Amino acid sequence: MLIERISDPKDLKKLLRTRNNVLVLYSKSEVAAENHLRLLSTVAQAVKGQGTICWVDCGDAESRKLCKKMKVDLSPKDKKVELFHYQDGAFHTEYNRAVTFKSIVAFLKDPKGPPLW
Repeated sequence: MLIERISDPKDLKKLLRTRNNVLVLYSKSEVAAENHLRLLSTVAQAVKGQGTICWVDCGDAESRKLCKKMKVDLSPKDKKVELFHYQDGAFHTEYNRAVTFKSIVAFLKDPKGPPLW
């Protein structure tokens, strides 16, 4: 399924309030996002009803403010995108496992209950 693009902070705010398992792809540019978007479209289909995936083009001047609000760091030269996971309306973690269909699907289906302490 299509990965929808968000630019307006109010729209991300609404998404995070209404969906409890959200992956946001923050990209340096539309071109930088291409390969990730191709894969994520298939992941989104596989997790329909369980997870929501969207993207923000931080290269877009009108989206820069949103990327800053969300604490995105795309400053490193070898980093094209950042994948952030939001659980129950708040930032949970940067995605840090393999960027593959099976891995991302399993991540979105895995319970992440409270820390052991």
